[PDB]
Amino acid sequence: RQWALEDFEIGRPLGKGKFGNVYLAREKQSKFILALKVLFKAQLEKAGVEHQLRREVEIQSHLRHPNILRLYGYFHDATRVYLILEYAPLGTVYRELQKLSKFDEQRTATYITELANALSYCHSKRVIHRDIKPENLLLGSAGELKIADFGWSVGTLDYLPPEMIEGRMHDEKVDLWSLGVLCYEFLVGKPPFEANTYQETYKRISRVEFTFPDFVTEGARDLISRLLKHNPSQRPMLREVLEHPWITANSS
Ligand SMILES: Cc1cc(Cn2cc(-c3c(Cl)cnc4nc(-c5cn(C)nc5C)[nH]c34)cn2)no1
Repeated sequence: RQWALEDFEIGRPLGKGKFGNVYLAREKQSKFILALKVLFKAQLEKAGVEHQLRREVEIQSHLRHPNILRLYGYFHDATRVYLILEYAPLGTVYRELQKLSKFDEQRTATYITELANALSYCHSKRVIHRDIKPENLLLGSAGELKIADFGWSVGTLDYLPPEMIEGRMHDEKVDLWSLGVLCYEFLVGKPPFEANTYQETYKRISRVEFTFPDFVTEGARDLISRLLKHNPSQRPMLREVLEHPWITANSS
């Protein structure tokens, strides 16, 4: 289908930054509510990285999973490019983590399970999302977790694996790492490697240096230690993750 800007009525801005902005949009002749991520070619030619975007569009267009934000279609005028995305009713995991300060183990273990199912789906298609962080985690009408953008899929350091930040070439286990980083943050409120400088964060991720606050339970600490280790090969498969005792005992 061929789209134009004059097919959508533009509404409330949901998010800013990254040389583009998303507005809550309702299409006119069927009243469909969707999110319209609007990037500008001027700022994108200066970035000069349509490369992964055209791929990300292709990546996300035919990805059909209930825990992945569906991308409907693309179109553009001269100066800007529109990505027509599914609308997430309940917002981001980021702001909700911001408000609750921390998640109790049930909301956390549930969030992990949904991520794994979405990743096991992406891993079934040899897709690696790389940039998994709370900012691109969204919530559906039922409040289900939904993975968002794949612009950096096939910088900001905190969720990137040791092998990835150093130069050795990734594999799909880099999401197992990111999963481990997410689980920690959900329970603590902060990333395991969060630092004050890039050069310093880089070291902590490289030496794998993190410590558990005293309120994080034993079963929790176990799963995080298995996911967040230097050697990718001995990291669990998403199967082993879902069937983790602590995951099973708290997920729903
Ligand atoms: C460029 C660029 C990236 C972003 C990040 N961003 C994504 C959203 C977003 C998307 Cl893609 C889809 N559905 C959303 N629903 C919300 C939302 C709902 N509530 C109640 N509050 C918010 C926020 N955000 C969505 C927003 N930002 N922005 O520009």
